[PDB]
Amino acid sequence: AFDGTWKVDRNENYEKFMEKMGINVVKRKLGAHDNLKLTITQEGNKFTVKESSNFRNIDVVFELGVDFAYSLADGTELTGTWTMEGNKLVGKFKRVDNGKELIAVREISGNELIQTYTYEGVEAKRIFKKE
Ligand SMILES: CCCCCCCCCCCCCC(=O)O
Repeated sequence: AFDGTWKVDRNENYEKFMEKMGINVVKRKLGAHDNLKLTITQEGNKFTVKESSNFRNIDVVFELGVDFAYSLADGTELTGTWTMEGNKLVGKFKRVDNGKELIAVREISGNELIQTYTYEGVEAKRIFKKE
């Protein structure tokens, strides 16, 4: 499953995606080399994601199908839910400032974790390798 420690390996169109979100040139360069690592653990229907990066270290806890709030490193607030679809986790979120939709998907491909995002017509991916 998703269980395990994952470390980012490569990105696809991440800087353009961050530009759309409103992130400055400098912060995009730092964002793209954030050394993000995720430690995922499950307990029933609830997941615990320990996010660790050059920017911060925090725990994210969520129950499938129940909305929760999550903030980006820069303070941008989102609210949404994750649900299990087939073998994938599909996340439906909204920016609380502008009300715009942001979708995220987590899926396993071989031994890699692929995280895809879409926002205002732009797609980006972050691919992680298992530790
Ligand atoms: C510099 C800003 C990068 C923005 C990337 C989009 C973040 C959306 C991901 C949603 C994650 C929710 C918490 C989780 O399940 O780990």
